[PDB]
Amino acid sequence: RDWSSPQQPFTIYGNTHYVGTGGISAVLLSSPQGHILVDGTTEKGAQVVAANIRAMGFKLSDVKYILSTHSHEDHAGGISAMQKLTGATVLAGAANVDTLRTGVSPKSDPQFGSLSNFPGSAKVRAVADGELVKLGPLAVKAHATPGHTEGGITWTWQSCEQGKCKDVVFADSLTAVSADSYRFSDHPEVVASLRGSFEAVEKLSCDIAIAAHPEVNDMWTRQQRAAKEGNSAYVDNGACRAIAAAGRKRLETRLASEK
Ligand SMILES: O=S(=O)(O)CCS
Ligand code: NA
Ligand code: NA
Ligand code: NA
Ligand code: NA
Ligand code: NA
Ligand code: NA
Ligand SMILES: [Zn+2]
Ligand SMILES: [Zn+2]
Repeated sequence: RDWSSPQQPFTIYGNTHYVGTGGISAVLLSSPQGHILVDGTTEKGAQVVAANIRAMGFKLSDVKYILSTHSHEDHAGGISAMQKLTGATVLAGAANVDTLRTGVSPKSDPQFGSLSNFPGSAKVRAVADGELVKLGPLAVKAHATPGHTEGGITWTWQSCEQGKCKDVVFADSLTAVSADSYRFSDHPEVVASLRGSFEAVEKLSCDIAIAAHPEVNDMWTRQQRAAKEGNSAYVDNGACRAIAAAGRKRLETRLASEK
């Protein structure tokens, strides 16, 4: 379950499908009008994402938007390739837009250096905090969740299965992790952002959470159980609270270990 490993795709809930790798989340939100893909995984994972979308019985040319959580290589490395395969527009938080266009992080990024560069993407533009991305029946809201990077966006929508509608959250990473030489102790505004983000996330309406790192909300456990109990296995409305709490506890640990 490394970041580029093949993973048989599956429906999470209604028109929300998992089409990511074994280690990195990507989600296809489908409609008879076209689809929104969230994240591209790694540069080598892109070929997994593309194969997974086709295996779910969709066409790459029907993907009209690609949404980015944040611009690290493990989530965004595959986006240029996916953009080229789909023709999509790529949406991202203002502060990550340039990284996606060039594939080069800013030196403000906790993992500048620590992760390599990756292919730059065409057809990127910024979303605003609060902005609604629309496509036919689909409506996805951007929520600014900076800190892990400056332009992090957590994305939300509603999916309905057999008349039962749930609030889905694709949770950007809330983790105080970095290059070995980067210190969160030396970047108080990054720390403050993170703290703001914990709070934003734990307030979200959150029936189904998909974490950018899928095991952060137990994806593989839930998915095995979905065989037995159906897609209720993914539903758990404390999930966003737990992700935020984990982030918060991780930050406190990190700051201490630094000093
Ligand atoms: O989680 S890792 O810091 O290993 C990858 C970047 S989000
Ligand atoms: Na696969
Ligand atoms: Na399925
Ligand atoms: Na399933
Ligand atoms: Na973003
Ligand atoms: Na959940
Ligand atoms: Na069910
Ligand atoms: Zn990251
Ligand atoms: Zn990551």
